[PDB]
Amino acid sequence: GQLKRFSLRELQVASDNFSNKNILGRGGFGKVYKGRLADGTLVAVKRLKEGELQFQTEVEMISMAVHRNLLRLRGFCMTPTERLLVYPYMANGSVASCLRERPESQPPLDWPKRQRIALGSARGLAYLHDHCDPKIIHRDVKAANILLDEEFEAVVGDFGLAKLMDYKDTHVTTAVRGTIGHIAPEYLSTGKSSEKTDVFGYGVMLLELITGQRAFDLARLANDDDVMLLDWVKGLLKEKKLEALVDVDLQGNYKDEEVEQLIQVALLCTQSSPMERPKMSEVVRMLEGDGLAERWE
Ligand SMILES: Nc1ncnc2c1ncn2[C@@H]1O[C@H](COP(=O)(O)OP(=O)(O)NP(=O)(O)O)[C@@H](O)[C@H]1O
Repeated sequence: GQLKRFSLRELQVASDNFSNKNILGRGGFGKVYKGRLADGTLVAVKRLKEGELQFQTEVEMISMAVHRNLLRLRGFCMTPTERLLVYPYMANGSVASCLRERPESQPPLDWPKRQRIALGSARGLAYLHDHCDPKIIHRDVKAANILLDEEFEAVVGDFGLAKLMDYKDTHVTTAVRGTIGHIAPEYLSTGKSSEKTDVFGYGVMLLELITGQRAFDLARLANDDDVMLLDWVKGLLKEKKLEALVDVDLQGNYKDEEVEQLIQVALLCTQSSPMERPKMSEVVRMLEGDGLAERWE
């Protein structure tokens, strides 16, 4: 059949009565917990703690959107109290973590793994926008929200802010949330989200993969550096040298032209004009080889 009906308790224990040394982090609608299941499976679970109904959309999503580069929901928990969402635990955690951390001294993401990540994730997003009945606007595209499987393939996760369109091509009016780093200018400006605001987010996601930096960082301010990742990088055209901009942890890897390629893509996706941004399928194409050299003026 599919779609697992769970009973709070039989997942309090799976989370070892939940809290404490089981917190992968404070989520968007509560907290994320790593538990097991009776048979064996590592799951991560979302717990809610106090309008919304944001829950029921994340639940019947499964029934409208499935794809190997999209986190598949394992199951949920209702209860006339608070509610829960259970996704597979992801072997290698977020792209954020793998860049932001790591533990003891675990290794960094090499450049070709970063290229795969950009590709799969765009593939997952392209599918959301183009091959789903109501189109699905994700609304939280960022490195923290791209998860990695055991083979380090990207899966797009956390569908907390996802919206179902229809409403033709444009527009989904709804209040601005997420963090400052990944919000499109028109979005904050006009309170409207759309596929092109995902594109912007995805293009900032790439800047993170390439630089290793957060999108909005006071530590850069602590210097004479831009608080805004995009701004910082555009310290490219001027001050020559990727080198300084490219993630220090890479040294060994990448060929100049490799990175320049991804950057152009990131740049194309974060243009202030939504109309000139690529569609994600165009993005995939370019990651796939088709039509980047001329995409710009
Ligand atoms: N299925 C999963 N497997 C492994 N780790 C997960 C899973 N789901 C979420 N996480 C982790 O939960 C931690 C918190 O992420 P999350 O709280 O969902 O993002 P967020 O709070 O909404 N945005 P941000 O503040 O930028 O982290 C992350 O560091 C993820 O690594």
